[PDB]
Amino acid sequence: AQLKGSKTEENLKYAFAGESQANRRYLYFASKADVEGQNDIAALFRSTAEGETGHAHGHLEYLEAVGDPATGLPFGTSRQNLQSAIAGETHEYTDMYPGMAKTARDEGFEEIANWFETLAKAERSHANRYTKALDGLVD
Amino acid sequence: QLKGSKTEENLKYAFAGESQANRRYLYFASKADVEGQNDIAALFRSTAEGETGHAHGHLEYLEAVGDPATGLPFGTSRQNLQSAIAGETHEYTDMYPGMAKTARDEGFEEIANWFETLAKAERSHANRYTKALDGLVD
Ligand SMILES: [Mn+2]
Ligand SMILES: [Mn+2]
Ligand SMILES: [Mn+2]
Ligand SMILES: [Mn+2]
Repeated sequence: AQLKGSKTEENLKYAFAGESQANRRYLYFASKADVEGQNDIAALFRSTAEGETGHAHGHLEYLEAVGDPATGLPFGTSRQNLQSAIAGETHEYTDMYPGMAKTARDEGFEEIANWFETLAKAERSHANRYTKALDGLVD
Repeated sequence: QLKGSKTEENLKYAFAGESQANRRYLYFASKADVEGQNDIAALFRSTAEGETGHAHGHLEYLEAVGDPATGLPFGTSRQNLQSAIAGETHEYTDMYPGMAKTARDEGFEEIANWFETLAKAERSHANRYTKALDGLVD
């Protein structure tokens, strides 16, 4: 009866990840079609992407029962949502992207290493800006 | 070279995380919207545009090794439609039906019906992309 700990919980998280990536992929594909002059194709990728947004947000709604897939924290309210966003961003900029940059440099992918470092700096900016917003929140 | 490297796996993982971050932030924006937290909502939306740029940059690197969802070549509209159809096909023949069955076996009847609704949607998407590919003049 409890979603927490079930296979269904893991399935919702996986499906949420897949839906999220589908929207991003289809918008990338729309941009390619845009440049090529395939305007009907581009419009279809965009329309389909809107479906994937609906699917992802439906998955997230069920996952309110168990926590944010990125952090395990409760979500729903702006206060909660900001806290979760800050935790997630903090992980990305302190641990994830610097680690990925190091691995890339070690493997000989200097440009991709620099890309990962650019992104570490960007997530730090996002984390700081969300923390400012959380301090300014009136609820 | 990127294929088989740790860096390939990291780009895939980071692409998945950026994708989710955008979806989560827009979900959070809609919550803020209803609460009247309009400045908050705007910030979630602006941040979400950042995460689009991040994800799309990851994908550009992955053009060298294949679509993270399917393993297939992507780039041209023809390739992109082919990869989309393959992914959608996986979703409606395997992924969502399998998830529905598990949900039903665990007693989550509403979540099972949600997964079935989605299987049906992804089948519709597949069929519509196939129709577009049949019409593609390139
Ligand atoms: Mn979908
Ligand atoms: Mn960010
Ligand atoms: Mn990002
Ligand atoms: Mn679909």
